[PDB]
Amino acid sequence: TLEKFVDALPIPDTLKPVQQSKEKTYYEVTMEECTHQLHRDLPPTRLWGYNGLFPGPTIEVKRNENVYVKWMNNLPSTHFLPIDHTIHEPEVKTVVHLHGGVTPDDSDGYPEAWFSKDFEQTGPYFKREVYHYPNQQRGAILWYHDHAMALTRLNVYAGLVGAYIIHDPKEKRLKLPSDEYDVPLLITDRTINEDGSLFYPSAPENPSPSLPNPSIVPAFCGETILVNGKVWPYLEVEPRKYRFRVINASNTRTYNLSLDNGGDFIQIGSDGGLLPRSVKLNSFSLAPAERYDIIIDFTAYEGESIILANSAGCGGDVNPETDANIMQFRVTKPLAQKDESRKPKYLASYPSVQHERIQNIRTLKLAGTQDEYGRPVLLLNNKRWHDPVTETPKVGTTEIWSIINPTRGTHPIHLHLVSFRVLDRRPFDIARYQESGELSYTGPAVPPPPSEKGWKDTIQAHAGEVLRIAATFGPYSGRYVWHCHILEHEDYDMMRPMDITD
Ligand SMILES: [Cu+2]
Repeated sequence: TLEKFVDALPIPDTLKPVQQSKEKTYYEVTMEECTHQLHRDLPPTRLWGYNGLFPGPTIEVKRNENVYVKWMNNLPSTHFLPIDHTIHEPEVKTVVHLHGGVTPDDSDGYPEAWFSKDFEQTGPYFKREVYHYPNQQRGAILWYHDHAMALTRLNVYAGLVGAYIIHDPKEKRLKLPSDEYDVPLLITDRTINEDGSLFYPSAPENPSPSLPNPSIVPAFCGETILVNGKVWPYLEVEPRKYRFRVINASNTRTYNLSLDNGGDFIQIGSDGGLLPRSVKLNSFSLAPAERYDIIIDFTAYEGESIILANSAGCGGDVNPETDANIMQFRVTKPLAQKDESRKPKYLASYPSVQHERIQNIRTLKLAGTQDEYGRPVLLLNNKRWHDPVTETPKVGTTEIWSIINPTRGTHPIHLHLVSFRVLDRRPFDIARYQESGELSYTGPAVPPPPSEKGWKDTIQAHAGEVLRIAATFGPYSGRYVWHCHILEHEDYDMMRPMDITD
């Protein structure tokens, strides 16, 4: 296996606007096939990258900054990963979703608003080439990635992911670590062939001859872990406080992170922004598309090498020599200045200060069926993506969504547009629910832990539990989506339209 910790962690450069004035900032980002070396001992890997970079450039904006991004497809007309034509026109379709963005619907990256190279062909919901992000929302770590219908798992795996940070100047007074000391960590698992090329399965193992070829698989677990486009990298840090924006940009894999010197993380933020109170943690779970905004204090660890370790399995127990490792910090960089940063306990208002009336309660089941080839098709409420819309909240109203998961694993559920509150999780009798549809609880409700007392947009719905969240659907109306963020599930067919009506 590749030798761990021999390449430095790349820090993606911050994108510079093509045009900028007090009234508007305009960016251009072009999707290109490109080659980059992913590890010291591999030949360069062919990838698809935003501005030909993997990951894409980090975009940084202010709260309320009037931003435009023209996302362009300059990719080849043929894909390089295995396309399964039986699950759903040009072969290569792309569209960019700013994950976490409070965004007008035609700029949200709807799966059917895709475009081919140079916008030659566009999907039925395409309206515009240049996307608009008003950023009228809390400071937070967002990220952007491909969202095209039936191809998201392939386009994202090819390398189409990047970070986007909204800075709210009202938070500057908190003195959180900043600038060179505020570093995004985009984690992506991959399997790489000897010749350096990416490997993505063209079918399940044990391929019944009843399967199409290629065939979609229900989950992808990569053999190697990359951070910011390098396999098991190291980062040299100064012995002081750093802020890390940790993003899970993997197709399926969930991580459970810790530090091998027993140090703590101080969580300061979740998907939707700063938590009301900082939270000291020895470990945390991070499923696909979730973000943790954390401080690590290396002050007392000068000279040490500390591994950011992983204990979550993917298709099996973790292997101590490979996927149990994410990256290595080396506390060997001399201090450039006094550490004037802080790790305050009091960070922001509690979401619970809000007292919205509950307009509606929706009950949603995570289910599925089996196709003519014997494969599982995962479905939200047993509806297909193409079935008539059923999730139709009224603009400005607040709803409780009750997500029932009778399946064997966790599904990370993402709602577009909004961030929401976690109310509680409660275990139920699976067999009974499956036989009769009756929901019978086997224990009391459990309120969220501190890490989930703030705002979330992608939320783990564990097996054998009902998860309740509360969301206010606004400020925009229109057609969005909600879906599982295991990409292999999303593309077949665990995604539904969401109409916020006026
Ligand atoms: Cu799922």
